Amino acid sequence: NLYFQGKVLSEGEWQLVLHVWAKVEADVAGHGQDILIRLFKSHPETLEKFDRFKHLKTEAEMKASEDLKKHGVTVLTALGAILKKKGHHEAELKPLAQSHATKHKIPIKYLEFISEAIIHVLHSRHPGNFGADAQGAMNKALELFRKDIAAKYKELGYQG
Repeated sequence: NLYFQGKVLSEGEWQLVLHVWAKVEADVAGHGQDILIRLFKSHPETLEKFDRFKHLKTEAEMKASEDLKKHGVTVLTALGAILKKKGHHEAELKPLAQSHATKHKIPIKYLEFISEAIIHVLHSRHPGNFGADAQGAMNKALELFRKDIAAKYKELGYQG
């Protein structure tokens, strides 16, 4: 109801992003599993950033890992928080960039990898709310996020 002006994307575009995301969060453990599994299959190097379960090899192993399922929820709910700010996310990205550029060393290229994964799983599970316009909107939102976190990376001297 009560209007809340976002940035970069149009109100239209934000609404498309948020409507899909509501479907994601309605089954957040299931989507996070699909998305991380896709990420690890497509780009195995990323698996190393998770010490707690880099010993996983098969999909079946991935599906049974309660640590991987927990991290799927962490990443999706953090990203949902970010998207719901509709671009107003400087305070959210500060701590995220802090831990990611320092304690973890996650390069920008890897956020691109997970962006592709997110778009692939949403396209596959959501024909109703992830038509071409919703996917164009979601791509703009993730690009905005990656551009902004990269800038925070530069502020921290991290090559990125």
